[PDB]
Amino acid sequence: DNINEDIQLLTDFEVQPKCVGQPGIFHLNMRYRPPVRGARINVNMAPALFDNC
Amino acid sequence: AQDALSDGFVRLCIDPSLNFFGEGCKILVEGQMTDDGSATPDAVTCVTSELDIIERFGQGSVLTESLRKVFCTCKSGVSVYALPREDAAAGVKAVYTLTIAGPATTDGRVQLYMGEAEYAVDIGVDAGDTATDIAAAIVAAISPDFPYAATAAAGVITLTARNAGTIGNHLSVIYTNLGSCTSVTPEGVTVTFAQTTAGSVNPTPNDYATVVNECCFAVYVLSSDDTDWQENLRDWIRSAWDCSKPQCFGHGYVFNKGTLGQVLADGDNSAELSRLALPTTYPVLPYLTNAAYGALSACSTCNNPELNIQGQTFGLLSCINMPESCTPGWTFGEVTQLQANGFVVSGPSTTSGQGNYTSPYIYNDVTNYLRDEKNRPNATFRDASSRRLAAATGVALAEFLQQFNGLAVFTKNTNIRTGIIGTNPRLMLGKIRKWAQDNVGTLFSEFDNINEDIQLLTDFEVQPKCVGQPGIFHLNMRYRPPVRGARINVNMAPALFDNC
Repeated sequence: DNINEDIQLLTDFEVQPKCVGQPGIFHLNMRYRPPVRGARINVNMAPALFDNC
Repeated sequence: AQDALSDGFVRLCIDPSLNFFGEGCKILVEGQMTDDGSATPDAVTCVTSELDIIERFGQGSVLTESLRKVFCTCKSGVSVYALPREDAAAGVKAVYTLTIAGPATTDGRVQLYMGEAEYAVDIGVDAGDTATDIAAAIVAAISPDFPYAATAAAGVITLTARNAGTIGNHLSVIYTNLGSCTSVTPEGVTVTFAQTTAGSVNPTPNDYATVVNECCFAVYVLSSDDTDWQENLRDWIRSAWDCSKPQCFGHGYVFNKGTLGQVLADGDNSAELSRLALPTTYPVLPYLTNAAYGALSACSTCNNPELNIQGQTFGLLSCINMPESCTPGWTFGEVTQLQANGFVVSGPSTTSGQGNYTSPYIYNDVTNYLRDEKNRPNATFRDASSRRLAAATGVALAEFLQQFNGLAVFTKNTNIRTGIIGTNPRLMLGKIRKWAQDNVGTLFSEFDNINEDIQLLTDFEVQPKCVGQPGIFHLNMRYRPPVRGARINVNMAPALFDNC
């Protein structure tokens, strides 16, 4: 949808309070869309027999 | 030595003084601990992480569970302090009897919401299982962290509170499987919940002055329903907010579970406590919700003191999960009566009959403060934001004024020469006004008149002639703090006509 807003990387400094976050710790949030299984295909056949309608 | 350092022309020092960690979120969780724990009672101890909770404060104790909720709530907090308490000498453990009758004739699932959603059990009952087998299965499925030791006896499950006192009197087992369309409860099996004995004598420590002498705590969480113990904590935090000695502020978080009359009677004019009004039919163990609320408030203090722990976004106790119901705990009449009398009301995030779990969120983030020392109904400390933010403002102004400590003070006409560590009341007031104007939109609102709102007087123009002492100043600051934001009365007026 938006790879820029789906994957975010923050340091531990911008997640934890002031002077509490530790250096070298990162927080990666990834909002991805995996393939789905595919459960049912509801097919609705509608035979058309008329030519002038 | 090492080349370029051996001749002593370059002398090198490392100075690792910048990179020291700040404390963090100073929340003191107080509650009873079981004798299985290794912690020393009546002593404030740092709790580093959720790992040592069971070892230190007992397995399934009240303090263990409240600390588990405090750790689930805040981000990665390690500055959680605990204050373990011993059970009263003559304390009586509450005993509930979950009696099961059968036998089951059809298969099914037996789901039970005991305590919180973390403790729920979900067993599979087959056809022909006697009540004994079902009780044994439920006991074997009861989580060990559940603050109730479960023993099966001929189909009756005796749940004995791990901690003596009245704190065990708030267990609500809900057979959240009846009438379910998805999970079909077995035919036969009948779950009944009775409480054969009540909790009794509670701890009344009253030793905060000694245990927490000057070790300040932004948030005190009390995991007891005893109003005497809550009153002792209230008196302590009130002393912490006292002009007499140097204030190092705090704010207490207690709950009051009962009927509307009982909850309102348990309240007083305590600006120091944020009383959490819980209905009699409250499913979650109350100290868990109280601990989540206090932990959220603390975890805000660390970041944004002006934030109000309120609403589905900022006051959402996502760790707590209670089953959804159409009966809304407090009716809106009771909600208005509680919010009127300075009580924090909490409600389900979603209402439904589908029987999911919902996280309670805080309706109003207020203290139990309604009226002044003249009883003069006042609004200074109505909000928990107000206490948190008055503390933050006092500390920020004090840390700013500390820069005038040590400086020699000249008269307000002297133009201090350069290189002289000195100042005069005029420069002091100018710097204070600049500080206050720097905190507009961060700590105050704007200033009606910053010149007439912030005044600095020497002790000579306050005291009588030749009575004032040199070097003593009186600073009056009339600021406007951010307000909480309680209600938005929206009045929709649809207009359908074009020629009117």
